[PDB]
Amino acid sequence: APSIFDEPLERVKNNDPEMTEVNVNNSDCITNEILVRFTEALEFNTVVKLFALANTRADDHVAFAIAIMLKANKTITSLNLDSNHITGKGILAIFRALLQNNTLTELRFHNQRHICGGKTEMEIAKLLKENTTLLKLGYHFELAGPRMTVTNLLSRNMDKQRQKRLQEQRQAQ
Ligand SMILES: [Cl-]
Ligand code: NA
Ligand code: NA
Ligand code: NA
Repeated sequence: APSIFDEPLERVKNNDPEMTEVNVNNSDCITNEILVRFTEALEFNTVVKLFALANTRADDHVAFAIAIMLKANKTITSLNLDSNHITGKGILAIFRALLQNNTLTELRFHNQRHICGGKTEMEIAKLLKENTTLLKLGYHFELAGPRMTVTNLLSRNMDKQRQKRLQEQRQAQ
């Protein structure tokens, strides 16, 4: 029973050099199994820069798969998880994976079905301390402490990566 996602999934699996994004945002036809299949196909894909699956009913199982994938994938720079069913458990799995990923620069997960809660926000801020490459975090923190801490950490990271880009440019100047 071939779905409409067969071709894009197989392009990812083939490392199609023209398949530079996977954007399945708003796909009413997609399933959690297909989302996991895309996620596993991305582990060793070296082309895709964006994985966007906003508003696809993605749940914690999809987020766990994504966390695993982020430990392998060195190519995706932007990940859109907005408007799904992911809980603090899924979000924290991803921030734990970001302890072992230095290439993702944008993560967003606005408007989940349920807020993640203050305890999760605190642990997000703690985990982010250890990652110096995330530059954009699309989430509005309910608690001010995590909110301002994360804002300061993203600024830290932006400053650090600008320093590293100048250094790299100067290196062969
Ligand atoms: Cl975890
Ligand atoms: Na694969
Ligand atoms: Na990685
Ligand atoms: Na200078």
